[PDB]
Amino acid sequence: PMILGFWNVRGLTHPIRLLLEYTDSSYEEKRYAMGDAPDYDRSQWLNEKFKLGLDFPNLPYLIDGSRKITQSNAIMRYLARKHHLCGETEEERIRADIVENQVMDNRMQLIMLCYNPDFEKQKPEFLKTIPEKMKLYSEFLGKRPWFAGDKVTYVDFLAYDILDQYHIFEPKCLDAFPNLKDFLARFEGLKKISAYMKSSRYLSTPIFSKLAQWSNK
Amino acid sequence: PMILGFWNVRGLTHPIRLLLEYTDSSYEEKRYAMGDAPDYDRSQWLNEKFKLGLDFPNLPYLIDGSRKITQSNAIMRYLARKHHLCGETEEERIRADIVENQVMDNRMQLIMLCYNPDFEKQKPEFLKTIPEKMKLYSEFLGKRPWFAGDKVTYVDFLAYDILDQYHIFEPKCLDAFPNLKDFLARFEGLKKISAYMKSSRYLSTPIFSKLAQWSNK
Ligand SMILES: N[C@@H](CCC(=O)N[C@@H](CS[C@@H]1c2ccccc2-c2ccccc2[C@H]1O)C(=O)NCC(=O)O)C(=O)O
Ligand SMILES: N[C@@H](CCC(=O)N[C@@H](CS[C@@H]1c2ccccc2-c2ccccc2[C@H]1O)C(=O)NCC(=O)O)C(=O)O
Repeated sequence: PMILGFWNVRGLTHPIRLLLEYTDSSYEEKRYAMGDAPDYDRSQWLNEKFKLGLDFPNLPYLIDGSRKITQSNAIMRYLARKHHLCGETEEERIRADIVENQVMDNRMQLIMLCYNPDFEKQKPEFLKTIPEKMKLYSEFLGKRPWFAGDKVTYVDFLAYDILDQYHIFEPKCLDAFPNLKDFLARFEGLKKISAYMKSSRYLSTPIFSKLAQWSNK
Repeated sequence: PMILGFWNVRGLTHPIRLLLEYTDSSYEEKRYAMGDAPDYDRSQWLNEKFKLGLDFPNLPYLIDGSRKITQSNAIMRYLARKHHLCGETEEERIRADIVENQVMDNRMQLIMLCYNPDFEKQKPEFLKTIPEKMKLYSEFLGKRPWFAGDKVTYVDFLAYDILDQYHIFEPKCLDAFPNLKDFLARFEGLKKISAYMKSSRYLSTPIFSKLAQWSNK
C-alpha cells in the first residue's frame, strides 16, 4: 500500500490522514517516536531520513509506488488530483489556493507561540488575536457548505484541522461564529470521517512534539 | 491595469514582480513604506488594510479586474494559470508542488535567521547547512533546463529567487554546483527578464525590512 511517514503526533499531518481515510486509500503508516527531554532523540527518523529515496527528505512523506513526495501541501494536492478533490472552476481554484496558504500562516502563528519559552507570558497577547482570525474565516465561508464552493475539496481538510486546533486551544473561540461551528459538525459528519474518529488509528492529540509548551504529551 | 501591493523591499515578492514582467502584464505597483526606528510606522498600509475588499488582508496582494488575491503562492498560481505556466503532466505537477513548498521552507529558514538579534552569533552554523540545501536543489534539477521539466513554469521564478538570495548571503555557495549557476544565467537570460533587470522598476535589495539584521537597507 501507500506509506505515510510522520511523528506519532497530529502535528501538520491530520489533514493527510483524514484525506487518506475519506478516499478509502489503502495505506500503512510509519509513526516515528521522538525521545524525551532533554535530548529529544530523533534517531528513529534520522536512521532512515536519507535511505528512502526522497528528493528533499522531510516529514511527512508519502510513498506511492515509485512516487515519493514530501511537503504536506504537495502530498495533499497529489491525493486531491488522484481523487478529483480540487476546485473545478477558476473561482474554486483561487479560493482553494488562498485557503491552503492562509491555513499555513495560522498554523505557523500557533507553533511560534507553543515553542516560545515564554509561552505563558505570551499567551494573553495571542488570545486577543483569535477573534480576528476566526472572523476572517467566518466571512470567507459565509453561507457556503464548504470553503471552495458547493463541493468538498482538499482545502476543507486543511481548514477543519486548523479550526479544530484553535478550538482546542481556546474552546470559546467559535461561540460568536455559528457557520464555523456548523462547518466543524458537517465535516465530522462525513461518513468516512465519522468512522475514522472511532478507529484505532485516530490520533487527535498531542498536537505538538515533546519540545512544545502546550499539547506536547 | 492590475495592481500589485507590497512593501518597498524585495521581501517574498520578487517572484511575482518577475512573472508580471515575463508575461508582459499591464500592472502598476503600490510600494508601501515603513517609517524608521524606533516605531517603524506601518500606517501607510494599516490605514487601508481593511478597505481594499481583500478576503484575508495581507501583503502582497494582487488586484486583477474583479479578482482580489492575497498569499504569494496563490498570486503565483493565479498568474501561472492565466498565462499557461503550470506543469502539464502529473510528473511536472508533483515536481512543481514540492519545489513551491520547499522554496517557502528555505525562505522561512533565511527570514528566521535574518530577524534574530543573535544573527552574527547564528550565521556560522547557518553557513554550514547551506551546502546540503544547495546539493538537494542541484540533484533535483540534474540535467534539465528548468525545475518542472522541459518548459519554464512559475516554480522557476520561485527557485530563481531563493537561489539568488542564498547566493547574495554566501557568494560561494554555488561554486560546487554548476548546474545551479547555469540555471541562474539561463533565467536571467530570458529576454523580458534581462530588460527588467536594467529598468527603473527593478528592486533586488534590500531584501528585508529595517527590522532585519542583514539586507535591511
Ligand atoms: N513545510 C513542510 C514542514 C516540514 C517540517 O518542518 N517537518 C517536521 C515535522 S512538522 C514540524 C513538527 C514536528 C513535530 C510536531 C509538530 C510539528 C509541527 C506542527 C505544525 C506545523 C509545523 C510543525 C513543524 O514544526 C520534521 O520533523 N521534519 C523532518 C526533518 O526535519 O528531518 C511540510 O509542510 O511538510
Ligand atoms: N504567507 C504570506 C506571508 C505574508 C506576510 O507575512 N506578509 C508580510 C510582508 S512579507 C514579510 C516581510 C516584511 C518586510 C520585509 C521582508 C519580509 C519577508 C521576506 C521574506 C519572507 C517573508 C517575509 C515576511 O516576514 C506583511 O507585512 N504582511 C502585511 C500584514 O500582515 O498586515 C504570503 O506568502 O504572502
